[PDB]
Amino acid sequence: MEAVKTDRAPAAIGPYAQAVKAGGFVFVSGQIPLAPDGSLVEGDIRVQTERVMENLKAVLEAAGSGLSRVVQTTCFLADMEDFPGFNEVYARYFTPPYPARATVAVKALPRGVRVEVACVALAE
Amino acid sequence: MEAVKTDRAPAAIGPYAQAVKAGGFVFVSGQIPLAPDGSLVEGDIRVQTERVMENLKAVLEAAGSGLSRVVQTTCFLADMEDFPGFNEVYARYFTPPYPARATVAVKALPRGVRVEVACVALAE
Amino acid sequence: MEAVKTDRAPAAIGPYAQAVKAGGFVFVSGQIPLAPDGSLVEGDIRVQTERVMENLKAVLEAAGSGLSRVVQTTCFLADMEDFPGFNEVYARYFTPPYPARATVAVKALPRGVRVEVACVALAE
Repeated sequence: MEAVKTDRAPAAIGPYAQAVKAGGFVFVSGQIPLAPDGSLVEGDIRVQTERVMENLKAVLEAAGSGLSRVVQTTCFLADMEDFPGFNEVYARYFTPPYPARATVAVKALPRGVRVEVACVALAE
Repeated sequence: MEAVKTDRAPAAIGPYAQAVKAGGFVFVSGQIPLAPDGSLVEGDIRVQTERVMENLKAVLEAAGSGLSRVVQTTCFLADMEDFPGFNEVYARYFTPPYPARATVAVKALPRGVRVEVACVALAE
Repeated sequence: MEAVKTDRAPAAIGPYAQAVKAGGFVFVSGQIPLAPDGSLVEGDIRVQTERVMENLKAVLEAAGSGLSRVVQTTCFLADMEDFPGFNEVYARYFTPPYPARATVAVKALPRGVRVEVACVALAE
């Protein structure tokens, strides 16, 4: 069990790690639209989702894994209306065999953001 | 890694797999009230939860696993008033040792459905 | 695959187990502010979050692990405003390397509660 640390994604300031390596898997914390320097990337679903995706990418690689190794993702949206644009961008970063997915619209997300994505992947 | 593909459950049309086998586990995508052909199955929770259950059964089986091997489920409902009905049907398909569970009411689910359930089971 | 059972945490009355030991991990059910006897602990986030933590703790120990072995947690809040209080009490129980975390605000939780935390830990 070892924490994943990288300045390529938003720093984990608080009681959590960007990701954890354990038992053969990598557990990545929910990711939101924040550039590495903490700033809040704003825009429609497409813009925010892209930032979310890059963070995942950064966290996974830093852990010696990657997007192609993600087996499960949990996607929370602020509004189901935003699904299409979210899916279109989501489609860009994942590859066959795609990960198992669960998507739901929640009441609200950290910092009024529109999308948060957490996932689990295989390590190496 | 291996994507699970069965026609006895809604086909995964998009950037995801009905489920993926990896690290000794099976990660099943959130299942909703849809018959294998893709059609919406309407009705109260019981009718919908039964469809979701059948879908899980089909996917898990195709992965060379099953309902008795499920260790965790993430249950999302569109309204907590529906828990009683949901739980009733749910108890039919699971067996001791029962899966660990987390249940919540969310703002909205895919295609206006009222129940979505994702799970993790042991591969055989 | 083995279910975890303990009196130091709300008994699992239903189709689920407080936790399941499988494939090297411990899958813990979503815990809410219920004292072991089944009564509801009421108050602000701090008071309820604390019961939840104590619950998680009792279950993980009964499983053969602990709060220090937790790699992932899914935290559901009823109101996002409650986050700070929840985070302040969350930080008391977890230790570096902290778990991967995903936090979101949902429409409602079991029994009108304001916090539900589920997690996955390494078995010892």
